[PDB]
Amino acid sequence: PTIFEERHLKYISQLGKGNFGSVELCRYDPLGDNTGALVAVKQLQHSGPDQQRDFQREIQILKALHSDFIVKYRGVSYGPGRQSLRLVMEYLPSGCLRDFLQRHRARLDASRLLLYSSQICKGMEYLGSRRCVHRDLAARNILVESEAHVKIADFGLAKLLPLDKDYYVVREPGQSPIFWYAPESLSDNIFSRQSDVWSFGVVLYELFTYCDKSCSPSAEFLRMMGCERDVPALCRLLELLEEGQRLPAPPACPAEVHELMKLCWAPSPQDRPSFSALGPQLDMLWSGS
Ligand SMILES: C[C@H]1CN(C(=O)CC#N)[C@]12CCN(c1ncnc3[nH]ccc13)C2
Repeated sequence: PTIFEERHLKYISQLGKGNFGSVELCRYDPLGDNTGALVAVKQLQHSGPDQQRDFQREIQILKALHSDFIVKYRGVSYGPGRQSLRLVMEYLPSGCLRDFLQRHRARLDASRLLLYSSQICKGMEYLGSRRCVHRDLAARNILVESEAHVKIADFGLAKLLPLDKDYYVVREPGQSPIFWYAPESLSDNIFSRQSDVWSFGVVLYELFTYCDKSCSPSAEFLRMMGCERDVPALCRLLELLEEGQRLPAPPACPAEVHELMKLCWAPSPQDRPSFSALGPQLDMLWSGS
């Protein structure tokens, strides 16, 4: 089905929350005999008309995307009175990549991490071909379909580029993931496929740190930033990035991967590699392990 009856979506548990949305595990059980399939259902919480209109666009974006590396749209569910719109997606029980890395570091090696990186990259290349900027590319928004298959799986901040420009200025309520954001996103609120490339470099750092919280992007940058009176956190972050400071090479991270990170973190967006150019290099590295 593409329209799911709200009364047949049986709530099981929370799967996650981010920005202004929440995703819940539900069994779509039309017969009520508890035989239906599990689905992931996203909805808004503490949201006004602005966020509701944004959520409708999020649905239309995900509905239009068709990639082995992008979570599958299944349909929508309209609450009573068509007042609480819900987005129904395939449920990937292995969960998000961040949690997966923190649980299974011992049995994951560089080749497997490079495979994930390659698949994320191909997903992002596809998004770019649809003129879609993700704006929230991070390990917490990647799902594990299987041991050797990941998917980009949250689009709460995603935007479609205008037809006349390859960038988009976005100023919206909520806390930004500033430690994944390129300098032009931090300062000018500009987002593009090349600002996503910056975030992808941070994702590479996350994967080869196994999303260890002690050396996460926030922990690392916050140590570099320090704390100065009348110097807001955003300014200190912009300052250290302009000075050339970057997240460090994760221990045991292959030198080639660290080089790619640094290229993704070029100061100016036009100087960063495209996802189309990163892909073949990641495939080569995964073939060399
Ligand atoms: C991808 C991350 C981001 N997030 C949020 O909930 C963020 C918000 N709001 C999840 C946590 C785990 N999630 C899922 N887990 C299993 N299958 C799934 N299918 C569709 C989604 C989904 C979603």
